[PDB]
Amino acid sequence: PGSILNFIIDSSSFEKGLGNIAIWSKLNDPKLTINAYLPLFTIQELDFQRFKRKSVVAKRALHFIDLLQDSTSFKLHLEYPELNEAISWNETVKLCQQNSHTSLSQHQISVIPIRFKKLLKSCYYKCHYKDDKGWVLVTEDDTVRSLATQFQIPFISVVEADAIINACIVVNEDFKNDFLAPRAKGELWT
Repeated sequence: PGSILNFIIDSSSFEKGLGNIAIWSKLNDPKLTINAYLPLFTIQELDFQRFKRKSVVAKRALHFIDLLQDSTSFKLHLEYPELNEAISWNETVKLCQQNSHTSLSQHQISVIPIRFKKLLKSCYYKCHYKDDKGWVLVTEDDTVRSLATQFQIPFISVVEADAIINACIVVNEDFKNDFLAPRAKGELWT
């Protein structure tokens, strides 16, 4: 029948799960397609981690993303930087207010850091804004996970995305150490 996974990949998923993503990028399955969407947030936050926090994994992640060419299954898509600017914040905020029974105040919305607002707009754009359906944010950051729940953005972790991909090929409701790509490390139920 042919399965198709639509993932929005966070900055922290690259930092903690670069090894997992590099393994997905080489998948050659005709009955599996992974569309990896990298919002402006992902590149900007990896750049911040690299230059401001001096992260060696953020640099490795940026070099990998820069070289990465599409596979039979793995399709990379980087969000055009100006596209994020055209997404409405007022429309993005409706997801938090309207259908969310547990909501945030008008002030709690305004204090959300600029970078997370950009990530939320990309998530609203792919998940709620109206083949290219079932967009799920792949994240390893808890402050991102709380905001995704508030704004009704479906999300999964790298180990969860791994077991989903693994099934498609599940239900969940020291020089040598530094050389290997970081691998994500919870437990899934079947």
